[PDB]
Amino acid sequence: SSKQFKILVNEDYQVNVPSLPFRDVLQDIKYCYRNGFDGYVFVPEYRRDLVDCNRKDHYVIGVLGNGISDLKPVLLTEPSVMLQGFIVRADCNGVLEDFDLKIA
Amino acid sequence: SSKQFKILVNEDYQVNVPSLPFRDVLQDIKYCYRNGFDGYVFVPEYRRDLVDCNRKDHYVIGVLGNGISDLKPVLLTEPSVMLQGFIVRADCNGVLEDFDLKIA
Amino acid sequence: SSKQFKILVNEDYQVNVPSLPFRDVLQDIKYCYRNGFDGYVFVPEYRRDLVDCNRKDHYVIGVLGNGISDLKPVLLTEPSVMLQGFIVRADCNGVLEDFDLKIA
Amino acid sequence: SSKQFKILVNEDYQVNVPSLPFRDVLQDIKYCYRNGFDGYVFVPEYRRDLVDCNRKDHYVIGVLGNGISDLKPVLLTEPSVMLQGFIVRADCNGVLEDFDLKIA
Repeated sequence: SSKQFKILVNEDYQVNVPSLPFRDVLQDIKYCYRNGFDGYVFVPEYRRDLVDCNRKDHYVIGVLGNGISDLKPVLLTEPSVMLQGFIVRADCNGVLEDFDLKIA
Repeated sequence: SSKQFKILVNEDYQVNVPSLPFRDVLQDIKYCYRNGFDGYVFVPEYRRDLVDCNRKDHYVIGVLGNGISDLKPVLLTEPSVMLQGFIVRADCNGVLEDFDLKIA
Repeated sequence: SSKQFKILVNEDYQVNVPSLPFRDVLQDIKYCYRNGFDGYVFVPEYRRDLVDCNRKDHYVIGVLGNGISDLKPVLLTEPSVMLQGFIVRADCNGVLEDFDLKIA
Repeated sequence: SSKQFKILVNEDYQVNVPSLPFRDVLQDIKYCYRNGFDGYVFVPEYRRDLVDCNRKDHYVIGVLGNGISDLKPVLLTEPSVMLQGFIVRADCNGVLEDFDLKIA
């Protein structure tokens, strides 16, 4: 029903990340659910000002919900109180942490 | 390293809940990690207004962190940006949801 | 399915209103859906400051949702972005307005 | 006095939408009030970040007021506390919901 992943958590580094059309992010979420999140970092919602992006009308991976989190494409302006953070393509340093995630 | 639990999520009902000395909540967390959370509900932090308690100076079970969550005694006024919600003893209804938790 | 109602809208007057247990507000919602809202006023969420009650752990009628609104018991601290306002027992002045409502 | 409509509600998808001179939106509101809102979506005000347009000095259909809502041309910058959302021409999916609307 869900899967555990190790993901690098970025709470310190300003990053400029790629965004993609909705259907592309759906596909990349499915890829990462199968293969893991190497090449991505998790930015907690409370550090969202670390994330810059050139096409903010396009999407990044969102992590949403209570408990085991759902993954779905979101804008960086996503205002839901259930937003945990974003999983974005970046090569900065951080702290590897354990997540438990499912596809929305 | 962690354990999955099904916990009733309460986002609708006001609950008056017991708080306890810090050391007692530590023991209650261990018991619940072993035996499950029947009779408790998870109240997300954005609905902290739902939760009231007798002893402002005593603690409830806090759910903290990014990813798989840590369990630790917290005050109901805990301001940490890492606070996900509370697990409190209450008899109200809710929605059963999956959690992945570890002892802090 | 839903019903249209004329309801006095209060955007100006401070009101002290009764709050009730959840089950009681459910019954009051059903009564008002059958018989109308005379004796109540609608306070829009943007003037929620106008409403006070002596039991802040008890409920009033909430008006929520997009389009035809749902009616359900809420606390005066209800933070949902879907909250339109409250329907509360009060005898103040206001502007009579047309609503379209259904029971949640 | 008013009419009920089924309208696709969009809370998920970024939409680049046409904006028009004020007088043209007046006429489009009249047409849609007669013929329905097929091809349009309702974006709630709390997801106004989803909507972009080319001419930010030109207008879209605004949904305003307490209760049965008024339809009136607005800018996407519309600051009124009575703004419920926008009805905009867009291709995306959504959730069909019932509305009760009148022309301002």
